[PDB]
Amino acid sequence: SLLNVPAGKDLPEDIYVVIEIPANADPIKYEIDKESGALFVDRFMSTAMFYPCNYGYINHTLSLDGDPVDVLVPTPYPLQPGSVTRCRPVGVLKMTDEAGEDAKLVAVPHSKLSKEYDHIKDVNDLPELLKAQIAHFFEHYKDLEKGKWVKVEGWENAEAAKAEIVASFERAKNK
Amino acid sequence: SLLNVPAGKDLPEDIYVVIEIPANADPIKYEIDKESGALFVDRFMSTAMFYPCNYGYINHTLSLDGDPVDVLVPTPYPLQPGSVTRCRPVGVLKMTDEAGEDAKLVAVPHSKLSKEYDHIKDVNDLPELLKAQIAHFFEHYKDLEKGKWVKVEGWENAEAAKAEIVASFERAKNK
Amino acid sequence: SLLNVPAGKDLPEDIYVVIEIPANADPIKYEIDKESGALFVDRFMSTAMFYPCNYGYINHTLSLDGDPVDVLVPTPYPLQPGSVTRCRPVGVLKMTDEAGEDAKLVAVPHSKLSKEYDHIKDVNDLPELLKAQIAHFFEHYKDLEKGKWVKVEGWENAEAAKAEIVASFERAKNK
Amino acid sequence: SLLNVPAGKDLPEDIYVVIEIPANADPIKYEIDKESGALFVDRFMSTAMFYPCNYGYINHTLSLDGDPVDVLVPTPYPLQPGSVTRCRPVGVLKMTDEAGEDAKLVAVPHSKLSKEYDHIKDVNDLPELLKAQIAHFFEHYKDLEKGKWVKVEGWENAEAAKAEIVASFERAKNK
Amino acid sequence: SLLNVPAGKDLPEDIYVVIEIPANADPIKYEIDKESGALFVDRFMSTAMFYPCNYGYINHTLSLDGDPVDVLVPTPYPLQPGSVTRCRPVGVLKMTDEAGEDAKLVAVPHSKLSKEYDHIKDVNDLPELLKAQIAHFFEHYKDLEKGKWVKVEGWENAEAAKAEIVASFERAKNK
Amino acid sequence: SLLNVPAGKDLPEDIYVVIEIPANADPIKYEIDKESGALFVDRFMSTAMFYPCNYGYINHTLSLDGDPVDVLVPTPYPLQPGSVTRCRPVGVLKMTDEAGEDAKLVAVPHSKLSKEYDHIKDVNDLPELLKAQIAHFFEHYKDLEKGKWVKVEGWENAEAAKAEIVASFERAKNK
Ligand SMILES: [Cl-]
Ligand SMILES: [Cl-]
Ligand SMILES: [Cl-]
Ligand SMILES: [Cl-]
Ligand SMILES: [Cl-]
Ligand SMILES: [Cl-]
Ligand SMILES: [Cl-]
Ligand SMILES: [Cl-]
Ligand SMILES: [Cl-]
Ligand SMILES: [Cl-]
Ligand SMILES: [Cl-]
Ligand SMILES: [Cl-]
Ligand SMILES: [F-]
Ligand SMILES: [F-]
Ligand SMILES: [F-]
Ligand SMILES: [F-]
Ligand SMILES: [F-]
Ligand SMILES: [F-]
Ligand SMILES: [Mg+2]
Ligand SMILES: [Mg+2]
Ligand SMILES: [Mg+2]
Ligand SMILES: [Mg+2]
Ligand SMILES: [Mg+2]
Ligand SMILES: [Mg+2]
Ligand SMILES: [Mg+2]
Ligand SMILES: [Mg+2]
Ligand SMILES: [Mg+2]
Ligand SMILES: [Mg+2]
Ligand SMILES: [Mg+2]
Ligand SMILES: [Mg+2]
Ligand SMILES: [Mg+2]
Ligand SMILES: [Mg+2]
Ligand SMILES: [Mg+2]
Ligand SMILES: [Mg+2]
Ligand SMILES: [Mg+2]
Ligand SMILES: [Mg+2]
Ligand SMILES: [Mg+2]
Ligand SMILES: [Mg+2]
Ligand SMILES: [Mg+2]
Ligand SMILES: [Mg+2]
Ligand SMILES: [Mg+2]
Ligand SMILES: [Mg+2]
Ligand code: NA
Ligand code: NA
Ligand code: NA
Ligand code: NA
Ligand code: NA
Ligand code: NA
Ligand code: NA
Ligand code: NA
Ligand code: NA
Ligand code: NA
Ligand code: NA
Ligand code: NA
Repeated sequence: SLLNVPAGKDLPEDIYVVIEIPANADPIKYEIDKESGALFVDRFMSTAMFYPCNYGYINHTLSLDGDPVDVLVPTPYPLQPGSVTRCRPVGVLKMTDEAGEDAKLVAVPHSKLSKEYDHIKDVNDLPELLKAQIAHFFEHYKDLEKGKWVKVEGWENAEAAKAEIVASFERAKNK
Repeated sequence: SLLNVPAGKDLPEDIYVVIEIPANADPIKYEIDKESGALFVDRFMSTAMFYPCNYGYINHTLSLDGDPVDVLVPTPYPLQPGSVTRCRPVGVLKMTDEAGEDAKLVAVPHSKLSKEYDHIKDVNDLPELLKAQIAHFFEHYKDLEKGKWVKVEGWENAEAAKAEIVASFERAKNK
Repeated sequence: SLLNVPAGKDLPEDIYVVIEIPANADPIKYEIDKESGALFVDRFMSTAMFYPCNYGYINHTLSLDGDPVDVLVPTPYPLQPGSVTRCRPVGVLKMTDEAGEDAKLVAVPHSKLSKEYDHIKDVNDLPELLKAQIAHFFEHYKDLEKGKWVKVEGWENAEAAKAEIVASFERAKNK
Repeated sequence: SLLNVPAGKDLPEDIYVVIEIPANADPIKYEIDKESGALFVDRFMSTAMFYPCNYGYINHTLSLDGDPVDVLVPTPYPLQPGSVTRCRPVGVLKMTDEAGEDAKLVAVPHSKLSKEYDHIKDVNDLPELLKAQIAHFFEHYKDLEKGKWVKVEGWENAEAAKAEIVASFERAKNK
Repeated sequence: SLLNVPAGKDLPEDIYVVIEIPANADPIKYEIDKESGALFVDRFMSTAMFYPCNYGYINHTLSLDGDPVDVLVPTPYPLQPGSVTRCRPVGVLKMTDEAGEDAKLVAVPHSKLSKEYDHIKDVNDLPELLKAQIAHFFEHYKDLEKGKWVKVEGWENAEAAKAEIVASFERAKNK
Repeated sequence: SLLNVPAGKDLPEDIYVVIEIPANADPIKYEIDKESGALFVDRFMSTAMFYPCNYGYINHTLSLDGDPVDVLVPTPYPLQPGSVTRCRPVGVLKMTDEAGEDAKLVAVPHSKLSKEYDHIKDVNDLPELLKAQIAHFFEHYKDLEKGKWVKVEGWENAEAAKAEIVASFERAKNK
């Protein structure tokens, strides 16, 4: 099952991300169901927005929104929902939503998958346009869903991302 | 596994549908294999037709064609094969095929996924064009497959759909 | 050429819309060039948004942004850029942008193309979700493009849409 | 303009086909407008069917339905609406519809474009499945459009196709 | 799980192939992970090439590259990654790569799925273009990945393919 | 017509490129016909390769292969065949093919369309992977077409690209 995938080969620098939503896809918000491992439709998004990157989570982690910690993974081509990608964290967008605090990690494909992202070492190496698109997306994607809301609080660096990974891996572990 | 998804949160009004074939897709007829939970290609359809809605089944049900009961789910965008959608039954197309009687339920995305279909309470609220397309599809999609055939017998309302769900949930339960 | 297509068979109730951008497409903002009739890339949109409907213009009209008046056309399936669709106006989103006032008409496929939209007679017959998505789109799609901006000013009815069509058809005519 | 493309390099064996509808596409029935050369939406098809091959016409020809003669062109990948393909006729499906008699030619990509279809010399060399799909399509695609109808009358060989081409090229020529 | 799918209904003539990569897809090289059954991104291919056919493996087999034996499956439409197709072997491209010897079987959809490939009995019945495309693909797809390499050694017939299947099914069985 | 588009707003630094083939598309080699302006299928490519970037030409130029000079344009999303993009030359891949010498320019979207490529000033600023993919593509895409061949001769800088543009604009001008 997708429930039995590790958090990573060597957390926090070498992680696996389970993809739920491909980059640039139709506005279907899929989420993996914890007990079955199946991809469920969480909702049909109301705004005419798309995720700027592939979107998923790190297995065996727990955030403060009651879900595994969330990751954006830029790739040259969109990934399949339910697939798993080896990546390296490079930054994090801090934010809270209606279900609790809910950081959005950015992790790039691992060097072994591709050399394309090897030059992205830290958050300042991400394209400004991409970071700005990601922030705008999270600021606005819930604008038409009553009872769903966001506070975006800014970008933090790879060490912050890594600290989040470690802390979420510790959370699910005695939870 | 997709074999461990419930029939629904509160059958028959609140169901889960496992999707096998997206709306408006290529003519590959996928079916979930009961023992592995995998998506198998059942066949390459011979007619140049597509399913008017996403197509799948309710887990832990049994129809008279030896398969779980079949459901059509209209959505704004096609769903992924193998994904699961929470829905609400609104009508049923009665029909029989070569493998035995084989009703085609229509269920719309649950209000929690989207408000888009909340106005569809019963079968008369479905668009006439959509119902007519669905009936035509089932009347003709097997026209070029020898030994596969259909008798479409007309549309019935949400209570009939719900009765079918309950009865199929009872069938698999002592089968 | 696409420059020689009429404004419509019987303006303002029966119009032709030249499509520039399909619904639910990649964020490439195409515009027809007036002198060549070719589809040019105006820009690569910076926000992660898509047009909720097909988007184009009525030929031989002139708005206050120096362009033909702009139209959104809902369809069951996205249209090809450069194609032309016969439609019927049903409402208008009033708004201004950096290039001047710039109304966004909504027109549905003509009955002769499809009966699907015949029940949409006026702006109140459009789905609330669709109208809300359209307004949100225009409110936010320029949020990351410096020097591009929007003031959305609300929805008006089919007669207002029709008055706009007539007035823009008169503008280009002694311009 | 697409109005100025020849009927072919050497009719009837070497023709050009202007494509209006790609194979396996969404059910949007495009038609080139004779006076503008633009692709217009003729209608949104009501049945859940797709064209088994790319579909278009031979320029500077005239059929008995008031339109240029119609051609199906099988290709390995769907063609773009408005593109032009060099082909070789191999057979014809005879049929009439509401607008008058309306043969459906089949022509394969010319050897110069690809060697893939060089083995298809005549109608008996077309796959049986493809011919059967084409006939079924034309038998049924108008089943839900009132006032549109078809009589399919069977397959004829490459010489018959070629005779049709010549005769339609003569028709438009003193018409 | 995809790990519990059989090698086939009646090996070697009747096999199941688990698909990892669809025909004509984006250059994402997916591989099923043996212990989780999940689809992992193995790498982002560096060359601008696509697989000429759907690509996957026979479960419960073991090749000399440490992986299940690899199969190409031509279909009329691309298959979903993670789906399973019943097929019949018709030939094999012999080759070695950096991970060891690594034959590429070709197997066509079983007659029960479609009659389309029933005329392909042996390797000489495959289109020359398709075989040539497959060989060229394997000759060149690793050209830009350092440390990945190929020696293509030519085509062999259905009996050779079948012998490979049997031998790989025996290998994993006491391994 | 696409024949009446300028070479550029201010050649050679500010050019327009007419797109014939989108990036990452199916292997249909379209070419604009000079006398009609229509997109014709030149051929169905035999290798399983795709263009790494959008591909087209500069109007009103003439190369030594008897065609307008050829340009690759990287974009975030593939462009429509027949569309026109404003760009800035940054480098050139020198090469000859069977029809004569045939340089492949690389030009990035103009700053006015997007700021994404503003950091690419010269050929050394292009990603190494992209340049390597482009060279490999041209080295191999004709490998299965008899009588079509290539000699790739290496990368040259933006000034070389610009000199090519100027010289081709002069060639068509007294030709
Ligand atoms: Cl773990
Ligand atoms: Cl930002
Ligand atoms: Cl249950
Ligand atoms: Cl009906
Ligand atoms: Cl007019
Ligand atoms: Cl609104
Ligand atoms: Cl002619
Ligand atoms: Cl037939
Ligand atoms: Cl087995
Ligand atoms: Cl070969
Ligand atoms: Cl010029
Ligand atoms: Cl290079
Ligand atoms: F989450
Ligand atoms: F079933
Ligand atoms: F405009
Ligand atoms: F016609
Ligand atoms: F392998
Ligand atoms: F060229
Ligand atoms: Mg959630
Ligand atoms: Mg999450
Ligand atoms: Mg959240
Ligand atoms: Mg979350
Ligand atoms: Mg079945
Ligand atoms: Mg079923
Ligand atoms: Mg059935
Ligand atoms: Mg059934
Ligand atoms: Mg503009
Ligand atoms: Mg406009
Ligand atoms: Mg504007
Ligand atoms: Mg405007
Ligand atoms: Mg017609
Ligand atoms: Mg016609
Ligand atoms: Mg007709
Ligand atoms: Mg006709
Ligand atoms: Mg491998
Ligand atoms: Mg393998
Ligand atoms: Mg290998
Ligand atoms: Mg292998
Ligand atoms: Mg050429
Ligand atoms: Mg060229
Ligand atoms: Mg060339
Ligand atoms: Mg050239
Ligand atoms: Na998309
Ligand atoms: Na909200
Ligand atoms: Na489709
Ligand atoms: Na049948
Ligand atoms: Na899209
Ligand atoms: Na702005
Ligand atoms: Na399609
Ligand atoms: Na009819
Ligand atoms: Na593809
Ligand atoms: Na290599
Ligand atoms: Na593609
Ligand atoms: Na060659």
